[PDB]
Amino acid sequence: QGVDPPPPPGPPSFTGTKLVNDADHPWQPLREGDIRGPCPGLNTLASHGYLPRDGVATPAQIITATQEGFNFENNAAIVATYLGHLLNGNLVTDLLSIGGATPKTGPPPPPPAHAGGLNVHGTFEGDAGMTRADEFFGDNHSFNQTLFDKFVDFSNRYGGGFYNLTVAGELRYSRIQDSIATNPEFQFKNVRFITAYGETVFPINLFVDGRVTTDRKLSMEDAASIFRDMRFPDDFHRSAVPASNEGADQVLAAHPWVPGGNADNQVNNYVEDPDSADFTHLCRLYEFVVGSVQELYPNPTGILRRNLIKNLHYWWTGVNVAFGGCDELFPYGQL
Ligand SMILES: *[C@@H]1O[C@H](CO)[C@@H](O[C@@H]2O[C@H](CO)[C@@H](O[C@@H]3O[C@H](CO[C@H]4O[C@H](CO[C@H]5O[C@H](CO)[C@@H](O)[C@H](O)[C@@H]5O)[C@@H](O)[C@H](O[C@H]5O[C@H](CO)[C@@H](O)[C@H](O)[C@@H]5O)[C@@H]4O)[C@@H](O)[C@H](O[C@H]4O[C@H](CO)[C@@H](O)[C@H](O)[C@@H]4O)[C@@H]3O)[C@H](O)[C@H]2NC(C)=O)[C@H](O)[C@H]1NC(C)=O
Ligand SMILES: *[C@@H]1O[C@H](CO)[C@@H](O[C@@H]2O[C@H](CO)[C@@H](O[C@@H]3O[C@H](CO[C@H]4O[C@H](CO)[C@@H](O)[C@H](O)[C@@H]4O)[C@@H](O)[C@H](O[C@H]4O[C@H](CO)[C@@H](O)[C@H](O)[C@@H]4O)[C@@H]3O)[C@H](O)[C@H]2NC(C)=O)[C@H](O)[C@H]1NC(C)=O
Ligand code: HEM
Ligand SMILES: CC(=O)/C=C/[C@@H]1C(C)=CCCC1(C)C
Ligand SMILES: CC(=O)/C=C/[C@H]1C(C)=CCCC1(C)C
Ligand SMILES: [Mg+2]
Repeated sequence: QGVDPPPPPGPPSFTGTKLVNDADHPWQPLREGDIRGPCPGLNTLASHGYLPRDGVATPAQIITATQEGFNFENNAAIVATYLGHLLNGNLVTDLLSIGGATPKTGPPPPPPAHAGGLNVHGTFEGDAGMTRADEFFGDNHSFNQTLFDKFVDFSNRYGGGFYNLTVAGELRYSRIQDSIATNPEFQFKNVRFITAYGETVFPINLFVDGRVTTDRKLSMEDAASIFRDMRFPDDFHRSAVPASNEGADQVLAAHPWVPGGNADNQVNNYVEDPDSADFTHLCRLYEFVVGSVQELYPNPTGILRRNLIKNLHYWWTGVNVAFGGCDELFPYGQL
């Protein structure tokens, strides 16, 4: 009939570096029915047992896992997790697939809600990723070796053979250009415009060993291990401080860009969207998403309504800090 979803965990008691690739969290191969998706972070946590190995977890489990495994900062964890859950999880069972559809998330919600997992395209997951191809080309979740080869190429050209912040700036812009030129459904606005910059610095801030204090840069071996194999480097120690999107601003400034998309189902036809969220108008992202949730859940009642209200509030608690103050919306009133 359903779960009563608890408020998100706070920060971990211990916030320093530590061994995360340890005896209690061994890499193991996929079994039948195990789910993996477009996020190398969650994928690696699932394959080392920080998350359930089947790739289906509660919001609370995702938050604690991203903190324990990578020292992902608490508010950033709350923003990403409840965003993913509101749009893509099952609010009644309190379960989110880190990939595609699975019976493991329980009885489906009323359409047009889906609980289809992080693989679902168009409101959260979107285009111009580093190691995943645009959904237009048929597969938005699998590792793509051609794209990884470009990641290596750009690390060679701009980072001495390593991925660092200079590489991130160049690669991000170049991936946007690829999508403009080849993807007539290319969209780069709202949630995706914001997340696309953060994702490019997560490899630097979270995938580089926390014992590296200076000149933080990711080897291609470590990159392949995580992005392709869902495996922590040997002896991997997490970031020494909670972290998330530090430096994303510099990535944007290296190649200024404006939210938008290819119009009228044509390539090389990128038109700006002045209504989209951007980095000086973050609250629009909050409003946009609450709107999206209303489209998914036009008239909820009972436990679904109750759990929607709670999850929306949980998300707001993170958003309010991360976005620097947003007026809470109450599309379903109060409890
Ligand atoms: C990601 O990874 C990449 C790769 O590892 C990393 O890239 C490094 O980035 C830093 C800076 O961001 C680079 O270091 C800087 O290089 C600047 C450019 O250097 C060239 O030009 C220099 C300036 O020449 C002057 O003088 C000549 C006359 O000789 C004149 O014609 C010119 O007009 C000009 O006025 C020159 O000095 C330099 O040449 C020396 O060094 C090279 C080795 O690269 C050697 O071959 C030469 O023989 C010579 O010894 C070069 O050709 C440079 O301007 C800059 O200088 C500042 O720092 C010094 C040292 O601290 C200060 O004392 C000085 O006041 C300057 O302000 C500096 O050295 C570095 O080279 C990059 N490395 C590579 C491999 O590309 C990114 O940073 C990473 N990203 C992140 C975020 O970490
Ligand atoms: C892994 O991920 C890569 C990258 O996303 C995927 O490969 C891309 O595949 C698409 C579709 O097959 C390719 O797009 C097509 O490009 C053609 C020409 O592009 C040239 O220019 C680029 C540089 O900008 C070169 O890199 C490239 O080699 C080409 O020489 C166009 O002719 C195509 O457009 C036609 O069809 C569309 C669809 O309706 C129309 O809108 C157009 O008007 C037109 O008629 C098309 O866009 C793309 O170039 C590939 N990129 C790379 C880097 O290879 C892989 O599919 C994926 N791998 C696996 C195995 O899944
Ligand atoms: C906390 C909850 C998290 C959620 C819900 C989440 C969700 C997602 C989603 C949906 C994508 C795909 C983006 C797209 O195609 O548009 C993605 C990409 C990514 N995530 Fe996560 N993520 C989370 C945490 C993390 C953590 C902790 C890390 C790093 C340790 C991480 C690193 C990345 C990276 C690097 C990508 C880009 C992959 C690529 O472009 O090749 N994420 N994430
Ligand atoms: C929506 C999302 O996943 C991430 C948002 C970022 C956070 C958490 C803080 C500052 C910059 C951003 C607003 C892009
Ligand atoms: C913090 C920020 O700028 C954006 C972060 C997102 C990205 C990049 C992918 C997974 C996690 C988020 C959904 C928070
Ligand atoms: Mg993507």
